[PDB]
Amino acid sequence: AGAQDFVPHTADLAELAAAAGECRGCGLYRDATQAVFGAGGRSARIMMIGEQPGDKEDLAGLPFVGPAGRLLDRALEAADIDRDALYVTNAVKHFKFTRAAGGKRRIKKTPSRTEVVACRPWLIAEMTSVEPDVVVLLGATAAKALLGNDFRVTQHRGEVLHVDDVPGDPALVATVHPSSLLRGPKEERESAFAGLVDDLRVAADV
Ligand SMILES: O=c1cc[nH]c(=O)[nH]1
Ligand code: SF4
Repeated sequence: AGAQDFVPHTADLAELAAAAGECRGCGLYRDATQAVFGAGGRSARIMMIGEQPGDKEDLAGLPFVGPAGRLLDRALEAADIDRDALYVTNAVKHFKFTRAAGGKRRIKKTPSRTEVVACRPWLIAEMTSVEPDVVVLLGATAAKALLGNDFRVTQHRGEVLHVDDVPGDPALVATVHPSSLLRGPKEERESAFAGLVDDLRVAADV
C-alpha cells in the first residue's frame, strides 16, 4: 500500500532520502522534478511538517525555500528557534501542480487524502529516525496526516495534542501554514504572524 515497499529498513536520513528519489508510491513522482525529503539532523528535538514542496523547493531539492519559507524563518527567529536545529519536511514529497497561461509560477494543487496516506510511510520513517519531542504541523494537510481527515487546525490553535498511533508519542502542535500569512489585510497578517510565533513557542517549550 502506497510508499511502504519503497521505504528501506534504515533510520539513516541520507539513505531514506535517496530511496525516496525512487518512490512510485503514488502518481506525483511523474511530473515533479525530484522528491524533496526533509532537511535537518536526527538530533533534532523539533520536527516541522508542511504540505508539499512548492515550485522553488521542487527545483532546490530542499523544503521551505520560497516566500513561505522566508516568512517561516522570520517567525522561527522571533520565536528564538534555530532552523538549523530542526528537522523540516512535508506530508507529501513530490510537488503536485499545474501552470496557468500568463502565470509567474507553477501553481500547487492540493494533495488528495489518498496521496497523503500513500506518502505517510516516509513521515513515519522520518519520525522513527529523528524521535522528535514535538511535531509542528503547518497547515491542514500536514495536521490531518497525523490527526485525522476531519481535523480542523482553526479549532485547536495553541494546543498541545497527543495521539496514540504516532511513533514515540511526541507532542503535536497544529498551526497555520506560513503561506496563509503572505496575503490579506495588514492587521490580519500581523495578528496571524503573532499567533504562529505563539504556537512555535508552545512547541519549543515542550
Ligand atoms: O517545503 C514547503 C514549501 C512550501 N510549502 C510547504 O508546505 N512546504
Ligand atoms: S508523493 Fe510520496 S508516495 Fe507519492 S511518489 Fe512521491 S514520495 Fe512516493
